[PDB]
Amino acid sequence: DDWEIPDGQITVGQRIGSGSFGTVYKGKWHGDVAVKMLNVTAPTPQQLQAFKNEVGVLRKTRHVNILLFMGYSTKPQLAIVTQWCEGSSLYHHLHIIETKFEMIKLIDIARQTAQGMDYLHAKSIIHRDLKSNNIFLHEDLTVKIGDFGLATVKLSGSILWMAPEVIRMQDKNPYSFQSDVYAFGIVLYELMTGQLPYSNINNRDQIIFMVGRGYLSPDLSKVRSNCPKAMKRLMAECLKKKRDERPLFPQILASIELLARSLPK
Ligand SMILES: COc1[nH]nc2ncc(NC(=O)c3c(F)ccc(NC(=O)c4cccc(C(C)(C)C#N)c4)c3F)cc12
Repeated sequence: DDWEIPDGQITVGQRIGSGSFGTVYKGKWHGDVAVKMLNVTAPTPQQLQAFKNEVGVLRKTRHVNILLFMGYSTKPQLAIVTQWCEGSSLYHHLHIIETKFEMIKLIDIARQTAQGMDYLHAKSIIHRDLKSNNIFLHEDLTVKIGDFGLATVKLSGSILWMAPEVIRMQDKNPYSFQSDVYAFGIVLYELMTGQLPYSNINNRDQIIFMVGRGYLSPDLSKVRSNCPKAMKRLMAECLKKKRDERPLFPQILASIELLARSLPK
């Protein structure tokens, strides 16, 4: 098939924020959309390989909890268009406006997110950057996973969600399904404590270092009083410092659809 969206069809609008490659604008193309572009006119053959990669990946995804890729554009500048999500990122809800979710909606946001990663994984896609910033609550329900980049709030990197092996840079390709599972674990941790990990440490390098040596890990004793003992039990199985001791998502997903089935009281 062809998803090439011809020249002049897209109508760029308000500037939303900086995207992986160029900048993300909220535009129009048969309804509101997001357009991520390249600001410079020069296609670095090392950048185009990336655009031609991102488009290559979104194209494989088609599911309620992954952001909807709707089409790409090569004509002036290179762009990738996704549906426009009305709402905020989970990171925004949790840590900025400090929204207070009830345990049910929480478990659910958790369950959708898991539901989502599962799909990406079944399609043999590693996300490599799952985190509350990249989890979008479209219309306040319906988790939408994507890699929004620097659009959405807040050489560097996002340290908190990296599993140790990653934070080390062991064998040049540290990333795995279990990589994601950890990132998911920290997300669980966020949902269950409304906080980010290691808030009492104000030194990035030390966080990187210790989380790497396995001297530091999330303080699980901060889980909200009413959290189900199985959510907490799962949280840890996901944040295991040993790559191979972590659960993959088909199990994670089920462990959730189980604990979510028994707690309306
Ligand atoms: C403030 O920013 C915003 N508010 N509302 C918005 N609505 C949409 C957008 N939209 C985006 O930020 C956006 C966009 F406009 C175009 C492409 C991608 N790319 C991806 O989502 C992506 C890239 C690589 C891999 C993957 C996944 C994880 C699926 C894989 N594999 C996804 C985007 F995230 C921004 C918005």
